[PDB]
Amino acid sequence: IPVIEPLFTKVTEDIPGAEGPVFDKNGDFYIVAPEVEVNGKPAGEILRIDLKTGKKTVICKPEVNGYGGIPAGCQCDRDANQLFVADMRLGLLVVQTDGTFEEIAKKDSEGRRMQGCNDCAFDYEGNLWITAPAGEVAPADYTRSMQEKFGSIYCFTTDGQMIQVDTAFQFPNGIAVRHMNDGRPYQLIVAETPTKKLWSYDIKGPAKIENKKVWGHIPGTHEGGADGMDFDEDNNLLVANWGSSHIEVFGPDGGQPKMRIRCPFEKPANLHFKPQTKTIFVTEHENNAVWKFEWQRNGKKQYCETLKFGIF
Ligand SMILES: [Ca+2]
Ligand SMILES: [Ca+2]
Repeated sequence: IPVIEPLFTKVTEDIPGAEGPVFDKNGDFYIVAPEVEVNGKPAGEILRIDLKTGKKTVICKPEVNGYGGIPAGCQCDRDANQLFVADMRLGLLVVQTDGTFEEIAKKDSEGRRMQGCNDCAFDYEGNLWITAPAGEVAPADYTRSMQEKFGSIYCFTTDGQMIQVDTAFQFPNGIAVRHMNDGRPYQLIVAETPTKKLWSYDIKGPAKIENKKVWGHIPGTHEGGADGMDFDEDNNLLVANWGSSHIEVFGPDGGQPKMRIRCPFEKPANLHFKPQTKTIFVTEHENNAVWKFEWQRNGKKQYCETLKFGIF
């Protein structure tokens, strides 16, 4: 498998468990610090990063009734400049740029207790696909599916329903949606970290997924595996292989990576393209920092880059 070694440029440093890199509608950059804790208790943070200086600004430090959050993944909204944040302790959160936030759900559409989330991905229809590797949200005791298969997948629909679409995963992590050239969502990719697998489903409609399949295989026997992911404009899936020192590049049909990207660190966690560019921002847990490098082409437009009233 061909490996490239692009130049990685330092963006910012010292962010415990640096995760969920994301750009909002105004081009501002955000990162979440899930592993920040106070007195042994979760006290996760959501930060804005000044790309010109690397200076960090904590805009939100979510907590619900004394229970601190563990924000781990983000997606920017289209109709409003707000962030949808997967929180390992609080479920799904909607965070405004002013730092205020709201907890989306304590229970799912079936009345079942909500599970802590890790990452999410908006499809072009506005539906949010979320991975939930943690156990029940606070106030319940914190648990995570690294050893046992109790990780679930959710779809937070346009009509405000939090629907569980699948369960029994051993730490569902990264997640992405593949669209047809005309914009129709048709495939969901879900990373299952410890098992070194990438799972796929056919998206038949909002919160409707069928034909679960082992779509891709993540290299290595190291502890870790597929973490964050995103598609480039040609629908190549770039996957952060935590603990392998590489970002795997899968072709449209999956299977084995068709290319690997060597990182100057052992633990790449998550990534995100800068709108209209080939620039990919990467967070890593060896140094707990954020970097950037140039990929071969532009990223696939995120939902926040599309237009609700666009003609084409
Ligand atoms: Ca993750
Ligand atoms: Ca991303």
